[PDB]
Amino acid sequence: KNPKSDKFKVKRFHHIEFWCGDATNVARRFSWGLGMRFSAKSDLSTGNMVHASYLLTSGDLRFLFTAPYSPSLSAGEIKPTTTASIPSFDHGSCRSFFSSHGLGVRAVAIEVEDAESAFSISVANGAIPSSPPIVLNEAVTIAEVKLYGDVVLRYVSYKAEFLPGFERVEDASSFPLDYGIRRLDHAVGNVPELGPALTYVAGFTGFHQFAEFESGLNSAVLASNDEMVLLPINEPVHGTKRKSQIQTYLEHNEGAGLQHLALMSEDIFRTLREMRKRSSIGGFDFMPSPPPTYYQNLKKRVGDVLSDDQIKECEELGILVDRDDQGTLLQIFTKPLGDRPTIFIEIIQRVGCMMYQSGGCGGFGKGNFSELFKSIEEYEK
Amino acid sequence: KNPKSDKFKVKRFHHIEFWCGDATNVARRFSWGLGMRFSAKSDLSTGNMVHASYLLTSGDLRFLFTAPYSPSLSAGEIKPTTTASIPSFDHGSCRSFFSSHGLGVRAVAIEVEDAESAFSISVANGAIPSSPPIVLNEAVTIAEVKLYGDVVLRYVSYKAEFLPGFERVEDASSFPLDYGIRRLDHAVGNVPELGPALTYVAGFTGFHQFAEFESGLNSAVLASNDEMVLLPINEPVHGTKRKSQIQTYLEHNEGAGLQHLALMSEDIFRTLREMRKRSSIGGFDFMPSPPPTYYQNLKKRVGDVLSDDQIKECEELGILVDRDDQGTLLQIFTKPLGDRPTIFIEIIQRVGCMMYQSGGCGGFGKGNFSELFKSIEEYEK
Ligand SMILES: Cc1c(C(=O)C2=C(O)CCCC2=O)ccc2c1c(=O)n(CC(=O)NCCOc1ccc3ccc4cccc5ccc1c3c45)c(=O)n2C
Ligand SMILES: Cc1c(C(=O)C2=C(O)CCCC2=O)ccc2c1c(=O)n(CC(=O)NCCOc1ccc3ccc4cccc5ccc1c3c45)c(=O)n2C
Ligand SMILES: [Co+2]
Ligand SMILES: [Co+2]
Repeated sequence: KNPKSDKFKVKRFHHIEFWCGDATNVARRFSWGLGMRFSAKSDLSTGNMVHASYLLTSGDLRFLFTAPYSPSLSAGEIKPTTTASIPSFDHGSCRSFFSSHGLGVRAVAIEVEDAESAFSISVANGAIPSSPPIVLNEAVTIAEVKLYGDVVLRYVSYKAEFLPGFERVEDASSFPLDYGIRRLDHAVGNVPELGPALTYVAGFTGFHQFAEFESGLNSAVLASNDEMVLLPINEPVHGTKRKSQIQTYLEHNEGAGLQHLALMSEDIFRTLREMRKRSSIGGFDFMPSPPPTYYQNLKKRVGDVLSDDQIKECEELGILVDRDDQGTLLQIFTKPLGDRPTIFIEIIQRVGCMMYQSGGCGGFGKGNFSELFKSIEEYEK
Repeated sequence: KNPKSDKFKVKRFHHIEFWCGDATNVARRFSWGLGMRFSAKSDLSTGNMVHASYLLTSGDLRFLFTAPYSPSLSAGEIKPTTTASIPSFDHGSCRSFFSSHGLGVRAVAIEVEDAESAFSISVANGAIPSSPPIVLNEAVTIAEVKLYGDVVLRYVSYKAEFLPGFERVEDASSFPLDYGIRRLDHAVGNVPELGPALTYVAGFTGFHQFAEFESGLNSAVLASNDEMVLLPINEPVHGTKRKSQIQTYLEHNEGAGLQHLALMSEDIFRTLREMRKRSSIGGFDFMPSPPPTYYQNLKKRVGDVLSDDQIKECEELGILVDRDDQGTLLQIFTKPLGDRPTIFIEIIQRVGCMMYQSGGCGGFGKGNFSELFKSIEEYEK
């Protein structure tokens, strides 16, 4: 059931912004590890005396990395005279965020029809305002409300090229890396209490609960009208034999925040071949692979969707498989992206639900918690 | 002239420590960009609840990257019960350093015969103490005094494997990258006033002024007895037509600090081939290459040291060449390592002064300021 109750017109995920200590080093690491091209910049070389911001792209996926300069460079500016390209940026907020949480996502940005109306409707329906609508070069409007923790939901709307004041990157510095990643599928938050978090976000967005089918968590998914903006939220389950990874997250993150980004690949086999080649030479590491019993058990579960060879290809790459009533999910998880056991990445590809493919086809892999446990037991033997 | 006036026995450069916001991302970027292997770690997985520290090595070059965890993880510890492997580490100091200066060098570490005596003699001779001698696992002693700005000179001495509490890295995560870099040749600081900085450091070390032969700077080099520890220091020259890069550094760094690290390569041609291949795929960028007139002028200057082909190889890679009365220097400079126009790297190789090669053979390339200017004028034509 989908009541299509969005209180304003939402289009697609637009970008994800990381708040960093040094944007250059994080952006270069991510570019190589994920196969994303340097696409745009806003920094001292573009006249921005406030923050350094570098944009990476792969298909429609946009990752923005931002760090503050010394406040002394902009000490004579006021908001009316700012050289910042992102007017919501604040030195103190950024330093406080990073000192509290370490490297992580500050903004989950969605494109909307009218960012001013989305902001107004959101706040009228309980959203805590974070940054008011600001019109950039009479061309783009940006506004921000609190999502959870210190993560904001950023609304962006365009009259008619990322943001004004950003410059396209010199193609000598823009190597055309591409490992197959194409868009953000979903963005997942960890909170201490799922109920109040769901009520708050669904309250100001009108997003509905997305249909699904002790492992340490309870979760639910909020979805826009066409179910292409997907925002799962997790809470810990306390008292388990194995400590909840959600609780570990909350401890090391100093509270609620974004847990993982799920990145859709148009060819998850190529993406994982390319990412795994680079794990130990600057890229990203992956979770330990499931035992071979897991891949023998795949024949009975998805043998009508994947051939034996395609199943063997999943086994070589450590890919997990889950199934809905409508489709099939291929997924895999990285180790944490930075020092703290907090944020990580998921690579996914979805099979089925052709109408275009409907959002969320095959679910989110919750069936893989039980399958992994069974598989671990069976391999013990 | 070398009076050999060291007030304590100094051996060689031991390591360089960067203070980071996220050590993982900086270390992975540097590993790929410079061809350094992940060699050791001290972090949550080794029981360190205080800081994440990752060691990269290439030959005898040791780069350490350290970032603080949430203080909450160690809030019950005191110094007698600390799980930090580097007892001088302090959360507040590290966050303050990084917020003030951005990514940069906190510690220039030299190995000495006895770190406790070096500390005591240094402080008796004017050094400002930063961290007192602490004996680690009855095996290593570490002590720190102020060098310039918020950079410390760290003394390390060994009774008889980096530091106790560090663990060797799993060789699955330890890819054997190597682009030819072999050791730290020199480490250069920028200060507002050269005179007082020289008097202070030479005062507590006994290091002597190393012999040499308007560009925006005055410089001098302090050297240990065998001239293998080399510490140049720069001050700006004000009022020049082109603003001093030293003054720009001081402004963007919020004061004095480490300007560049010069890394000796055993094969600078291979090192630059490998580094330039990776510049736009996560590595380091290099300064703009000098015009071809510079390389035509090399025949008259070093045609007795480099063949035409070896000169052409310098031209393909953008390598600079300078000459002393004793030897020849091949050098090249990276663009800044992070967001701010502050710290950068120099790659060097020295030719001549065979006895082993004496320290500082061929100088530091000061002749290349004038040669570059002449070369730029000639290419204008
Ligand atoms: C995240 C996820 C999903 C998922 O998408 C999802 C949604 O979209 C919405 C619905 C709810 C939900 O779940 C589905 C299936 C998953 C997983 C998943 O995450 N996982 C495994 C894991 O645990 N991944 C994170 C691992 O965390 C850590 C990794 C590495 C470390 C290394 C050293 C460490 C040292 C000290 C403490 C540490 C704590 C946590 C550490 C860690 C520590 C899995 O198996 N399935 C099968
Ligand atoms: C450093 C050095 C040595 C050297 O070893 C040395 C010693 O060992 C001890 C004795 C004193 C000394 O000198 C020798 C020769 C050098 C150089 C050297 O450094 N150079 C060129 C340059 O300038 N390298 C740093 C470039 O800084 C910047 C690079 C890139 C940017 C990009 C964007 C920017 C935007 C805005 C502001 C910026 C400010 C500064 C920016 C910058 C800015 C050179 O040519 N020779 C020839
Ligand atoms: Co997911
Ligand atoms: Co130098």
